[PDB]
Amino acid sequence: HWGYGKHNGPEHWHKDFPIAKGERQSPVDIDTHTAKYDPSLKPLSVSYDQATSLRILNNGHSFKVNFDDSQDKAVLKGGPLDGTYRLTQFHFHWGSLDGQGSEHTVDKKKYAAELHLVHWNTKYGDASKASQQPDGLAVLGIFLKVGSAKPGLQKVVDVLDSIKTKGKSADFTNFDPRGLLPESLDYWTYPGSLTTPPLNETVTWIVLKEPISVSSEQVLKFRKLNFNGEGEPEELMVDNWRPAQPLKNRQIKASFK
Ligand SMILES: NS(=O)(=O)c1cc(C(=O)O)c(Cl)cc1Cl
Ligand SMILES: [Zn+2]
Repeated sequence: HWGYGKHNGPEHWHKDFPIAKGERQSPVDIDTHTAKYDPSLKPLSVSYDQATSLRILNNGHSFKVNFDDSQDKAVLKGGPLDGTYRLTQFHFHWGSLDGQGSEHTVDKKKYAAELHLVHWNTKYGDASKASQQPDGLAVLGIFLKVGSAKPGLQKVVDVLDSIKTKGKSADFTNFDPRGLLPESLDYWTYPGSLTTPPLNETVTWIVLKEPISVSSEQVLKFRKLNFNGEGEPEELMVDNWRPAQPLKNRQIKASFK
């Protein structure tokens, strides 16, 4: 029932998900002048060499690639994290135009899209249990700007016409998420939430400073997806982003400079 339209969009979500007006909601605006360099952050470790992708799916609100997380294959450690977080899926948020699409903003600037690599704390055994714990999830967020093509994204864009409508899935094995990362692992970090219902306040956000560049042709392919199921009125899947939420009593910490 929830979505991104006038009648079911982010301003409505609080009726079914009252935590929408909570104390640690995401996304937020990252005020780069107010964020404090934190010398106690350990190096961030993105270890994706053994990642095992499975399937790609149109879920009616985004498209998602899932991974085999039955063992420690692709993990995130270090930075603000304690222990080991396993990669379970990635998805994206994007706009109708190149100047909007991202969920996080940087001094109020919106990027064309945002990649979320979703990970869960292995001390909780499974992703369901992890998603109910204050330190259960970690999302590595990566901004996309339009410019030069991103080669490591092209395999994703080329399969999207096989999952046009809600509920469609396709095989998506042997995909390497290392091809989605920028050069720098400089980041901002803060405690927050899922940006989609049920908006659980269980996420350590790690947002990279350096965007990746993607071509206009790559982002245009994202905008050909549909929110609707096959044989319903066609509604293009665009502007599937939640706007910035109040920071409230939270500090954003920077890993750099
Ligand atoms: N946008 S987000 O906050 O990364 C997020 C989205 C989803 C979703 O698939 O919609 C899930 Cl299950 C978990 C997280 Cl953590
Ligand atoms: Zn997301």
